[PDB]
Amino acid sequence: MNREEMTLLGFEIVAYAGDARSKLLEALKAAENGDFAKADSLVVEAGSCIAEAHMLAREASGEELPYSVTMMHGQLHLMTTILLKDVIHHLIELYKRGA
Amino acid sequence: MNREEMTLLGFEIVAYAGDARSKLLEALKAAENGDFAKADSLVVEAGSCIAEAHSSQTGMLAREASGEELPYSVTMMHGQLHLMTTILLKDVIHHLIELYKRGA
Amino acid sequence: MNREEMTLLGFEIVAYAGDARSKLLEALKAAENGDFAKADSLVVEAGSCIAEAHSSQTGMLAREASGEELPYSVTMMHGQLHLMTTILLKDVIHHLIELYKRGA
Repeated sequence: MNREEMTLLGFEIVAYAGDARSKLLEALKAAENGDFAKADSLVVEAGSCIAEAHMLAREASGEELPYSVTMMHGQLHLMTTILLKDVIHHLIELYKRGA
Repeated sequence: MNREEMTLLGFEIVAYAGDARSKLLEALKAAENGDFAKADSLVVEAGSCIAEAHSSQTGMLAREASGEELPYSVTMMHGQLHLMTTILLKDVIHHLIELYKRGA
Repeated sequence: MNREEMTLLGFEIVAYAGDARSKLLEALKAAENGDFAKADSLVVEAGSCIAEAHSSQTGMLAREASGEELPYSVTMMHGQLHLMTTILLKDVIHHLIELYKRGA
């Protein structure tokens, strides 16, 4: 690829990751307010955005790939958002048990 | 910008993000110990360090979006990582603190 | 440092971080179920995997700071990415387990 493609790739990822993040934070908000159904529904929607966001093999299939800060920003956003998706069950569960 | 420049900037982001990260973790320790006022105060402080680093990151990304080619730097990558993971922690820290509050 | 050595080290960090990550999430599942001894044991194991990958990262980063131009490595960025986010998970896991323990 060239930088533009890596960059546009970054943006599309930032796009999905940004949506998923919003729903996850909104889910936490819902769980905080006791609306657990909304939280679960918001989490599933976040899961959907993440599903579509989804290099190493490409780099290994030679070398290549141009450095793009936007592309790493997109990956980083996606990964930190997935980390949130991976622990949100517990945050919500702790809210339920607390209530 | 040359690699050295990105590297220096990377250190600057690490300085602010590391500081904010320490404050957020200290706020969790505070909340864990029942000092909710200290916890909230520390988050407000972390937020100020994050805003500084975040606006710089935003500026740098827009430079690339606008066409400028930014050189690769592991230090910059490290700064971005420190900042973004720290931002995530901040985005959810209210919930970890509230949870400690309800049980305490 | 060689480009080969960068990709290699990159993969090692991804492996260690991936290994630590799995244990941390398994640790969360254990705590949620009240298996605290198991949850704590997994976090200790995960911390040991993180330490090895983290010290590699510290050396790699110090090389750039000293003026060394590390070959551009996408594999290494991903190494850094997984490692740093897994460390964030470890910082958060402590509190999630403690909240579960108090709830227990």
